[PDB]
Amino acid sequence: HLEIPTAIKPRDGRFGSGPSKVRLEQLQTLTTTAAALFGTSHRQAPVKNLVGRVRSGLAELFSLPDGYEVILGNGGATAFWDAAAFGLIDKRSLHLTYGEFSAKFASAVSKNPFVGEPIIITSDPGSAPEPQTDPSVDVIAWAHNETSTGVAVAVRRPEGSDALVVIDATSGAGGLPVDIAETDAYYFAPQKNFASDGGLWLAIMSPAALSRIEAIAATGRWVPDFLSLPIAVENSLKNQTYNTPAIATLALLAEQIDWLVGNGGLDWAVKRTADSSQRLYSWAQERPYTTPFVTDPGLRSQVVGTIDFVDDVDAGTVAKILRANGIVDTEPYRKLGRNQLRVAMFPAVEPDDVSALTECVDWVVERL
Amino acid sequence: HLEIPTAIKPRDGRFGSGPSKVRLEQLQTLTTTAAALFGTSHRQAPVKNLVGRVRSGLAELFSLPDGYEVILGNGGATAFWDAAAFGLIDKRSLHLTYGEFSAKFASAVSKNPFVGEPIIITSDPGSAPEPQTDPSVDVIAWAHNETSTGVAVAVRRPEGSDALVVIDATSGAGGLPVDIAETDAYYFAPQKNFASDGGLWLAIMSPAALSRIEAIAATGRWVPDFLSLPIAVENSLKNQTYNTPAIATLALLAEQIDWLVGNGGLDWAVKRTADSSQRLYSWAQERPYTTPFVTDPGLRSQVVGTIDFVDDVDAGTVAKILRANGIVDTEPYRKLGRNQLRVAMFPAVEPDDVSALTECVDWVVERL
Ligand SMILES: Cc1ncc(COP(=O)(O)O)c(C=O)c1O
Ligand SMILES: Cc1ncc(COP(=O)(O)O)c(C=O)c1O
Repeated sequence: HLEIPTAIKPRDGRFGSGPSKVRLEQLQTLTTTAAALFGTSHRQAPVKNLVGRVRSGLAELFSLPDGYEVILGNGGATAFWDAAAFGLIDKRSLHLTYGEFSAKFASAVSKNPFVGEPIIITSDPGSAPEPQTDPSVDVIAWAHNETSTGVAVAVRRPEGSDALVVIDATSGAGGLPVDIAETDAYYFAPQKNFASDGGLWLAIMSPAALSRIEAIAATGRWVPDFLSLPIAVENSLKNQTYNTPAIATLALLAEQIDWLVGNGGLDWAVKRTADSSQRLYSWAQERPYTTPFVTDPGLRSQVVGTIDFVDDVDAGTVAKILRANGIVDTEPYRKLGRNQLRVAMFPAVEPDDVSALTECVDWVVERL
Repeated sequence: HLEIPTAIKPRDGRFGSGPSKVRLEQLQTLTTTAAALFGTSHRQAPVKNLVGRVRSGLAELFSLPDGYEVILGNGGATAFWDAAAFGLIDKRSLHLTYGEFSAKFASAVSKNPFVGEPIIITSDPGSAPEPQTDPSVDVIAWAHNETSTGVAVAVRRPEGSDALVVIDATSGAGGLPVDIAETDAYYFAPQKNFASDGGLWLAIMSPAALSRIEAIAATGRWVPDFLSLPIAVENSLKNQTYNTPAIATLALLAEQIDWLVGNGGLDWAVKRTADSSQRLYSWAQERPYTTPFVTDPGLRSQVVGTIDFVDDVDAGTVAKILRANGIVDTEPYRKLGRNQLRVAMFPAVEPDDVSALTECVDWVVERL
């Protein structure tokens, strides 16, 4: 057992990529300012107003253009994938795949017997293909941030895609820049940049997406009610979800949105994650035992940093020692199979704590 | 405005039937003994051990027979209906319907194109048909407690059913008696007797149900991954869910389970809800402007009490005045259309508060 000196440790040891650091004062709202909301009806004003705070707050944070709406429903982003397969894809989609999450949505669409066989454009993990389109598709899909690899991809409507742009922003939303007008469905869950819990999905949708949802419904295509985007939309527009949402999840999410907006909005959040990730990547470049997994700097995520270790330094051992010292969730994505650490740098994470983390890793490695 | 005197008011004004009263000392564990779990990985030991506590606690509380397992996944009970339609029903089901929730499961199954047309046995709201079977079905389904009507139904395996017994216990589980051996899937969500949040479903499953899930999967039947019972089972057995669960929901749930077990278990909870409900129904009988909606006393739920009001006393006005005085969520189920109050009496609700509620109703009614 190596005991890392307290003086060099981060103030908060949570570097997980979802769930992720929930701020002390943010968690504290659950027993204070939100306490009276708990255990009260999602069909009555107090909880509906909370949903309204979330919707209005996200609309401000993301500078929603006219006609865009915040849609929400239980289940988390994984549920949204199945909902989108039923409800947003008409005939066929094109997917970019370059890691666990981008691949899994494509796979979900491939198996779903209500839509066509998707075009899948792949790259190796640590890279990404360019956003692109095809004449045969009506949805083009990729991930803003591939949480498994630490790759961030530009969110721009490809030339000649006059198709809905459907973006998995689960780990990107709230920490990376975005022009929402380039998107038609920009979806996420609360447990990354929003510093809340899983079990709810949120989707910012364009008028084109909303009209598409309505059109697909009018074909008679079956969808299980729980995965129904039509039903989610009708409820969301009246500050509700189809079935009962978690009040804690909404409360923590509202507090984080308010904090982000109060600190200067998405531009502040992006500067923050830039500060943090600059510290991580500069350190990884400086040390001879580390290197960023992502070789193209233009793809290096500000919010999830994947740092490979050379052969003779065992990152698994480093992660274990960190964990035993209260510095947690630096293990790489469980399926990736590399000698690597993965470090989250969502806005709740203090840039100084990322600096501290790197000093802790140096201290450990010197003593292996 | 009528200002109800403080001296006659309940200590806690939450009488909603889901979400429902969350005890303060329970909520306070989020900021103390559970605080370090927030924002940490559901694929690492601390949160897995929390899931383990929920599963083992439920196994104790419900006296699970050998081979029964606690299965869980995101989405709430409404998600479970769709998962069950895909994953538990082989060819055909029989449903009893007698209110919103029992009817909604039947409707979900009717529309699902992967199974046959269900047999539906109906009664008027306020009543229920008898648990029963049919030679052409392989699942028999009803609700332990129909939250929309205040009707509780026996949970017994019908004679000749030698079919899976699939019971919607969303508002019954934890507050009504049950012999789990009479069931094959006894499912619920945390926001009623368990005094936690929505967005998670739990299902106690028999060996027969688990083998059925496996057999259906082995046919190659497609299911969206989010609604996959095979996947939920695989994860549940290793203290996980398919996708990211809410730590607050699990933490509040675990605390409530521990509280129930520590007080004497299900037997204690049932004595408590009997005490509360006796106060409500006896009051309703005593007053000339009230009567229990459910005329058969054997169907009168111990946990959700529906009290009709005579024409000349406007229960809507009563509910509004109660609400304005902090006594909330006594409105009847939004779709039922009756001059009625609906009062929840789950174990977190103190019996003396139900008595206080009745005194508050009398005080208001005398001044209308
Ligand atoms: C990019 C991405 N997409 C989808 C998911 C699935 O999220 P959830 O667990 O909320 O379903 C995740 C994992 O959290 C993710 O990082
Ligand atoms: C008996 C019953 N079944 C199903 C549901 C659906 O529950 P959820 O909102 O968790 O999907 C409810 C409503 O909460 C209910 O009372």
